[PDB]
Order: sequence, then structure tokens, then C-alpha cells
Amino acid sequence: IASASCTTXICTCXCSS
Repeated sequence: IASASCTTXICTCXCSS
């Protein structure tokens, strides 16, 4: 429900490195 790069249908995911 809250995190960064990591999920398939809501809204966060991944985003840099």
C-alpha cells in the first residue's frame, strides 16, 4: 500500500538507481 518499485496494479513500483 506504500513502497517503491514493487507492485502491479496500484501505483508505485520502481524508479531510479
